[PDB]
Amino acid sequence: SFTMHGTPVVNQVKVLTESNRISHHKILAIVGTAESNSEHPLGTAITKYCKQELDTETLGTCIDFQVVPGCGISCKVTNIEGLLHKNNWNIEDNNIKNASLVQIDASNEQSSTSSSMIIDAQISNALNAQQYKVLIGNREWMIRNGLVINNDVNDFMTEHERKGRTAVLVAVDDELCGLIAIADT
Ligand SMILES: Nc1ncnc2c1ncn2[C@@H]1O[C@H](COP(=O)(O)OP(=O)(O)OP(=O)(O)O)[C@@H](O)[C@H]1O
Repeated sequence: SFTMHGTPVVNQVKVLTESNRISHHKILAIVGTAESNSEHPLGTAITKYCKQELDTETLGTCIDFQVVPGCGISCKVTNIEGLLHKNNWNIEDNNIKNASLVQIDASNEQSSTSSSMIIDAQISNALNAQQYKVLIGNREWMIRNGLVINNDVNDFMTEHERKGRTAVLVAVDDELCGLIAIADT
């Protein structure tokens, strides 16, 4: 029992990774299938925009998220080979080894070390259980994810904010894929 009355509606989309990685139709598919499995108030407008395009309802498979209030969210979304089912426990930290392993005799010989247990155990899991790193929202995480922002998308962005609407970006596997304009209903 809580509020959800300030409803958002998706109003314009533009692409940035054109010809290089992902196209507009796969962009709206991966955002709409991610928000089909999330619990957010805003990105679910793209869930409908996708569901109404696909004419199917049966969209969204497993997600491994990291969420923030106001600043957007990040996750790993599968469907392409999700038939393995992943181990996801604390995995953004879950370390193979907090020590040397490329050439120990040249770099800090503390120990004997493990060389197969836990090492590769998460990488070979993901490389068979094929998956996709995606994030969406705000503007500061769009900076912090190692990306570059251009003066034309910024002139397009602040303009929707000047018009008093909701103005956000979408990133994928350390690339910028595109941007979204949204309004209130
Ligand atoms: N699924 C989501 N994906 C990305 N960003 C999201 C998501 N849900 C919310 N946001 C972020 O929320 C920000 C807007 O915050 P705002 O305070 O307007 O929302 P709200 O908290 O729902 O509003 P209200 O003040 O009515 O509670 C956007 O810039 C957007 O990035």
